[PDB]
Amino acid sequence: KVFGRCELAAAMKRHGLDNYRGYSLGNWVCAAKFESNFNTQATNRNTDGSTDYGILQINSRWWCNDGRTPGSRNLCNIPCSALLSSDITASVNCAKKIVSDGNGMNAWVAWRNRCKGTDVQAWIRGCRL
Ligand SMILES: CC(=O)N[C@@H]1[C@@H](O)[C@H](O[C@@H]2O[C@H](CO)[C@@H](O[C@@H]3O[C@H](CO)[C@@H](O)[C@H](O)[C@H]3NC(C)=O)[C@H](O)[C@H]2NC(C)=O)[C@@H](CO)O[C@H]1O
Ligand SMILES: [Cl-]
Ligand SMILES: [Cl-]
Ligand code: NA
Repeated sequence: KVFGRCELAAAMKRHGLDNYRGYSLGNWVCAAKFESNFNTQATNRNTDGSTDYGILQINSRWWCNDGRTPGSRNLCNIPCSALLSSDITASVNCAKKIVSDGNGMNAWVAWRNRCKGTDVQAWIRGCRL
C-alpha cells in the first residue's frame, strides 16, 4: 500500500507514535517519506548483505529475520516479510523498540540527514487528527 500523507499521520497517531520518546508525529511522517516514499512494500539491499524492509526501512542485520542475513539478530522477533503488510502495526511496534535503544531517531539515516533540525510540523499540516 502507498499511504497518503495525512492517512499515514492518522494511522501512526492511532498506534501511539505521537510524542513517543519525545518525537512529535511530524518526525515519524518525515522519516517515512524519505525512507520509503510512504510505500509499505519498499525493500533495499545494503552492502553488508542485509536488507531494509517496509515503510520505515527496518534493517535485517538487527531487527527481523529474512533467512539470508547470516550472523544477524532478530531483536523484534518477527519475519521481515511482516514489515511489508498494508497494516503498519508490526512496523510501528518494532520502531518503538528501535527508537528506545539508545540513539533515538538517529537510527534512521534519512531522518538524520533530511528531517532533523527542520520544521517537521509541516508534514502534518492540514490533517484531521
Ligand atoms: C531503522 C534501522 O533498522 N536502522 C539501522 C540501525 O539500527 C543500525 O544502527 C545500529 O543499531 C544497533 C541496535 O540499535 C546499535 O547498537 C546499540 O547501540 C546503542 C548505543 O551505542 C547501545 O546502547 C545498545 O546496547 C546497542 N544494542 C545492541 C543489540 O548492540 C548500533 O550502535 C547501531 N550502529 C550504528 C553505526 O549506528 C544501522 C547500522 O547497522 O543500520 C540501520 O539501518
Ligand atoms: Cl510534529
Ligand atoms: Cl532521544
Ligand atoms: Na536478522
